[PDB]
Order: sequence, then structure tokens, then C-alpha cells
Amino acid sequence: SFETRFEKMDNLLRDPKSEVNSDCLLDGLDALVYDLDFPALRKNKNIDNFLSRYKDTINKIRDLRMKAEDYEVVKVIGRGAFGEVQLVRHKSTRKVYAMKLLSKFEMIKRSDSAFFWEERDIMAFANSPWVVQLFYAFQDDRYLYMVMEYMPGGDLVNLMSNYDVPEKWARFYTAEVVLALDAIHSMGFIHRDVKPDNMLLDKSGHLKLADFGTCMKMNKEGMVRCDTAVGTPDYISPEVLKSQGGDGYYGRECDWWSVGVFLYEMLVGDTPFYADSLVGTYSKIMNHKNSLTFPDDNDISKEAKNLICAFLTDREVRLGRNGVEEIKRHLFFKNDQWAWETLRDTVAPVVPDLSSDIDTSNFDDLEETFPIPKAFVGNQLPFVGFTYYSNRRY
Amino acid sequence: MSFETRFEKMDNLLRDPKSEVNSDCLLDGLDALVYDLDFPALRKNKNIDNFLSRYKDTINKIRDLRMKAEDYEVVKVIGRGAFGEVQLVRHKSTRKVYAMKLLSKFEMIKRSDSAFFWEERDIMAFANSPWVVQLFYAFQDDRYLYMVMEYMPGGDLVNLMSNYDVPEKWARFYTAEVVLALDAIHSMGFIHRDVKPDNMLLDKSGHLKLADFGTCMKMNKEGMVRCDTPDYISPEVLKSQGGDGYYGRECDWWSVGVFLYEMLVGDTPFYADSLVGTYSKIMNHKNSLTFPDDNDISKEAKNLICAFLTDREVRLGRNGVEEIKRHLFFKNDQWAWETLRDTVAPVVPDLSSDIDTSNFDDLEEDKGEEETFPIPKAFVGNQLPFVGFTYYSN
Ligand SMILES: O=C(Cc1cccc(OCCCC2CCNCC2)c1)Nc1nc(-c2ccncc2)cs1
Ligand SMILES: O=C(Cc1cccc(OCCCC2CCNCC2)c1)Nc1nc(-c2ccncc2)cs1
Repeated sequence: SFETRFEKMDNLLRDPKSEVNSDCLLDGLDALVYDLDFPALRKNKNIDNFLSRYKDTINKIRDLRMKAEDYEVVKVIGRGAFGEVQLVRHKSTRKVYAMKLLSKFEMIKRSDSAFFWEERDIMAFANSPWVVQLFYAFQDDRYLYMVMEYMPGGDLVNLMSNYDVPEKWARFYTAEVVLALDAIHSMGFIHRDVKPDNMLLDKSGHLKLADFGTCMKMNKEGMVRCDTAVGTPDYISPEVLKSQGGDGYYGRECDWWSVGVFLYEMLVGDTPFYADSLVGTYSKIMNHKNSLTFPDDNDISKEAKNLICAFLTDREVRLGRNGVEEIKRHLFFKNDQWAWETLRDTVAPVVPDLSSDIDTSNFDDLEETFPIPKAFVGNQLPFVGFTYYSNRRY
Repeated sequence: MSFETRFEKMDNLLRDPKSEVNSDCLLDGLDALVYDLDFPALRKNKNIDNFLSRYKDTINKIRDLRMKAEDYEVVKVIGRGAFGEVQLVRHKSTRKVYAMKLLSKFEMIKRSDSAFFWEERDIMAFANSPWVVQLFYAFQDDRYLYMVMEYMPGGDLVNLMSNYDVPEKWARFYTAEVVLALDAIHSMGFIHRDVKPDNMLLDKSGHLKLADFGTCMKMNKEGMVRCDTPDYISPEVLKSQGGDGYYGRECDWWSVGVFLYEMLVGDTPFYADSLVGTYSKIMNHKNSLTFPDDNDISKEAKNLICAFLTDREVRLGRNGVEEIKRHLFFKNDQWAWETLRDTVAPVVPDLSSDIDTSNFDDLEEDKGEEETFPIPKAFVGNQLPFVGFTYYSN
């Protein structure tokens, strides 16, 4: 019909999950103008005339749309090779956020684009108290930006380094991780790299997962086919570690192995397969049946030992193969302080004591430009559609 | 300005029919990018290849849903040129009758003339004047630009002049309507530059509407224009064969003088057997303008023709429209300037149906395939000068 065709097209321009909504379309033109504005390419009159025709408009678009200079950077709270995380304050609204920057230069050098899409989607559409929320996502010729709610309580690496974690605390954090991973699993994703580094704490001391650079969408059978290993040397499961491509098929039960590693780390003070070298840590994971031991210190309960061992086994007999309820029913979680359904409403073991909205006390104290192209290379093309601003879900 | 003001201003820009970044122009941007990149040579670049694969399914849906040529049933070809053709069409769904002007993108690129259609698009789309042919929709594909307009069944002034020895009372009516029509264009900030009977169409009532605005240009701050067949063109526009000339709206008044002369004499005043000879006669208008010894032309009609067919510095219309309107030639008892389009026209067309083309000459057949652009080895951007041409009325 004539109206239908018009209405279907109109919904596409408005839909926050559409590849052709206003956000993606503005990204398309912004990328085209960046990728063409070079003296060598401007020798072509089609390119030159187009850029001149859109000059004034592109400057208005770039001024009106969300940009880095709208944010006042308070402190850098995270740093990696692919980018940095910074505590920012939006100059207009005066609102405090955490902003994750990802280097487009770094992503182009090495075939490592495409990882940020699931991190964008999980944070933008999870609508879960267990997942850090994405408020805005934007970009320029140099970086990808993700404006998120700030987690002032810091991460679990910081907590474990400042406290000898008692079992009652370890039960709380393990239980919240179990609920958090289950929310991710329900969305159809496998985390693949669950670690204390990506377990953040809010102003109340309750957990939220962040850093989803390894998340992969499950298939019909709830599986993932991956030829190359993904994760961290200490927390990687044997099945993800040995994945060759010819036989590299695995499910959500790989995230349950990581919980086992996390619980062990909290109660013992070290990872179970730790070695003086990375290659030795690999050897110990592969030989988990003989390398998993507990120190001769009665501090770890029978139930905590049982859970660690129930998780730190081959995927075919691992606790969680039959679902979350078999994990939830484990005697380790038996207590009189909380219940699974009301856990995030209870008072957390460590309630952060914060001086202001820009307090960074739980965070440790802390550019290569693209060469001028001679021909069209389209370095901005793999980032088209990243913007989450003009068409958001409310 | 606030964050909300910035967000809304951006939102209005995506919706505004006069905006260069509304949904129609942004969809054009992506459609052009996909056409210009989808070639085996360019697809060797992974940035280009991955982008096209990512937007494959989405672009096929967009192309199917958006307005296209196959939505229109071509009844008859009513106009033809080197740059394209005009055809009486019927929208297959709505069953509505329109005139559709097609412009060859290959011809526009080849001839290095691909920027003249903007003023024609804008005038017809936004004039909202009973003197300007209305643009209902404007769309495009990799081959043509399309302009879906209100059909003028009464034909043009070339057809009228060829079938009648125009009496002075009719010539007064058509000259007066042309004066009002050009004034509406002038008020919008445009100079026609090539006003001729070919441009002057008649509606179902026999009232004039201007069309074919391929020579139109937007006036500057001082109401001036600079630019780089001559029969109806003024000396100033002809003297500007390289940008060495600044002229105003008074060049359109000269053409009215040429039109009035043509109607009453039967020939253009500066006609010659060759184009170059017509040019020579226009430049020597002071000596070449003569009237035949047939006493038929009135003192007042001769005065107007001469008042218009002079050097721009002493031309009637240099001080505005009111000096033209007050000319004794227009003194009559049939109509008034303010109520002219409400009076009964000298020739009221007698039409058999909504698809009647009796006032349009039958054109010599032209059919087949090909006449397309070669496969590029590098990015050439042949679709770039046409981005933002799409327009849809509400
Ligand atoms: O993201 C990081 C750590 C980080 C820092 C800088 C760059 C990063 O990119 C590296 C990944 C690239 C991989 C992709 C797969 N292939 C291998 C390379 C990651 N930390 C976070 N902090 C928060 C947060 C949210 C609210 N409040 C506070 C902090 C949310 S995520
Ligand atoms: O446009 C034409 C005539 C025509 C036919 C075919 C192609 C044309 O393009 C050639 C000009 C391009 C030039 C520009 C300057 N640089 C050099 C290239 C023009 N006739 C019209 N008819 C209508 C109408 C509207 C309602 N009902 C019926 C007819 C409205 S415009």
C-alpha cells in the first residue's frame, strides 16, 4: 500500500535498533565528510563540490550533536591500549558520568573492530540493575564514546586488594555475580571473560557488570563456535583454552568456571591456577584435576570448597550445565541475611563512604593520528551506526 | 543554549522539509554511498567490503519501500530533451495523475552540468503560489532524478501562439499573468533568466503557471546574480559568458518584452537563421528592433515592448513591478491585477479526461536500454552531486 510503505519507512527512521535510524544516517554523512576531506581526494570535482555544498551544514550538525567538548574530564579512572575510561561532568546539565573512549586508530591497526557492538547493545538495552547503563554513545574522527552511569564503589580487584574477604562477603558477591551473569544469559549472550576487573560496585555497594568486549551472541542451541581462545589467562575455562576451530563449540557454562575462579580468589587470596609465568598458568588450567588444591588453613568451609570444585571441573559435569537453579540451590548460599529474589535490596557488606558525586577514592591514580590518505580508504565506515542519541529507547 | 534546546533543534532539522539533513537527504547519502562503493575493485578494501555486507539487507528494503519509477504508469511522453524527458504518469497505488520530469545523471556528469536542478526543485516544492507548478514528490535512483508535479493539461504558450493570431486583449492577459508570475519568483529571491513561452504552461482553467526552472538562480544581498538558444535572453545574461557580469531581476522584464512582441508580431524581435546571428541582433537591439508596417500593434503595446527592449539602466521594471503594472498598455475593463487569476481566461481548455494530452505535441519514439557509467577502478563519487534531491510532500 502507499501508506504502509510510507509508515514502514517512517518506523525504520525512528527505531532505536534500526540500522537506518536518524543516528546511523547522520553517522553515515559525518563519516563520508571525514573520509573525503583530504587534498588528494579533493582533486576529484564530485568529492570537492560535495564537501563545499555540505560545509556549512556539517559544521552545524557537528556543533549540535553530542561531542567530547560538552564534557569536563574530572579524572582518568581506567586506561588500556584500545582506549581509556574517565570520570566526566556534562558542562550543560552538570550531570556526572563515566565515559569510555575507544581509539579508532588502534581498532583499525589489527583486524579488531566489531567488538564494541555487543557492549553498546548490552548497556543500552539490558534494562537490568546488574548491567551498567549506557545513556549516550557518540563519536568523532578519533574516538568512540560511551557515556555511562558512574560506579563510585570501584571494582572487585580494588576490594580484594584492601580486604581479606570473609566467607559471608564472598557469598554475597558470588550470588550477585550469579544473578548478573544470568541476566546476560537471558539476553542471549555468553560473557567469556568474567573477572573482578569487570565487576563494578554502585554507591550502595551492589554489583553491576561492565566491559563487554568479549560478549558473544548464542546460537539456537545456546552455543558459540569460536576458533581462537577469548578471555584472561587466570580465569579461562579448559574448553575455551583448547578451542582450535575444528572442535571449538561451547555454551554459557564457561562463565560458571570463571565464578569458581573468582570465589577461590576471594577466599584464598590467589587464583587457583596461578604460576610465576603465563605459560605455567596455562599448564595448570589444562591439568585442573591435579593442580586444584586448597591451602592447609581451615578458613574455607566444606560448602565453599564444594562449590569451587563443582565449578572448577570439565564442562560435561560442571555445576550450571542444567541451569541457574542448581547453582542457586547450592548449600554454600544457605544463609539468614538475604534471599535470591530480594538480594539487591539488602544492605551490602561494604557501603562506600563518598565525599562527593565526583569521588574517585576507589579508583587507582592515573595520540597517534591516522595518516593522510592518497585514495579513498574509508577508515570511518566500520563505526557508522554507533551513535546512541537521536533515536534512544525510553 | 541548554542540552534540551540543542537536542530539539537537531530533531527539527531531521523533520524540516527545507533542511539539508532531513531523513530524505540522509537516506540519499547512504543510498549514494552504497551505489558508489559496490564495485569489485573497491570491494578489495575490507572497510568498504564489510560496510556493504553490513548494510546489504537494509539497503534492499530501503530501495523497495522508498518512492521509485515503477510506482508510476507512464501514459504518454509530453516533453523530450538531451538532459531528459517529461511524461504524463499515473501513480499505480493512488491512481493520481501527474507530470513527471526525468533528468539523466549520465548526461549531467558527462556534460559537467549537474547543479541546475536545485532551484527548480526548491521553487516548485516551496513556492505555494498559484503561478508556480507544484512539486509533490522528488526522488532518484542511480540513473535519473524525478520530479512529480501537478499536470498542466492546457499545454504551453508555444502551442497557443501556433494555433491563434493572438489578439491584443489576449496578449494583455498573458503578459499581465507573466508579470505577476515572475514577481512571485522574484519575491522568493530568484531570477528566471530564460522566460519564454516554452516555460509558460496553462492549467485546466486556462490560467498561467511557470515551469522548467533550469536557468533559475538565487539573488545575492543586493538582489544580483553572477554566472559563467539566445532568442529571449537579455543583453546582460548574454554578456556574462565567463562570470564577467552582475545583473538583477530586470533581465526577466526584457524577456516579457520579447514575449509580447512575439504574440503581436508572430516572430521574435531578434530572430536570425543562426544562433550567433540572434546574439548579434540582441547586442545591437538599439538598431535591430523594428515593427512591421501592419498598423495592428497599438501605440501602448509598442511603448511597452520598447520600454522593456532597452538597456537595463533605463528598462521598465528597474524601479519595481508597480511601474510595469501602471503602464497604459494594461488599462482595461475586463480585469484588475489583484483579482486577475479569478477572471475567465481567454482560452479555457476543453478536456476529454484526466489523461488528455491534446495540447501536447506527439514526440518521435525513443526506446531501448544501456547509456550507463563505466565500472570504476577507484572512488569517483558520481552519485554525490545528487544527494539531498529527494523530497516528499505531506
Ligand atoms: O572498559 C574498561 C577497561 C578498558 C579501559 C580502556 C580501554 C578498554 O578497551 C579494551 C578492550 C579492547 C579489546 C576488545 C577485544 N579484543 C581485544 C581488545 C577497556 N573499564 C570499564 N569501566 C567501566 C565503568 C563504568 C561505570 N563507572 C565506572 C567504570 C565500564 S567498562
Ligand atoms: O522541462 C520541460 C522541458 C524539458 C524536457 C526534457 C528535458 C529538459 O531538460 C533540459 C534542461 C536542462 C538544461 C538546464 C541548463 N543546463 C543545461 C541542461 C527539459 N518541460 C516541462 N514541463 C513541465 C510540465 C509540468 C506540468 N505539466 C506538464 C508539463 C514542467 S517543466
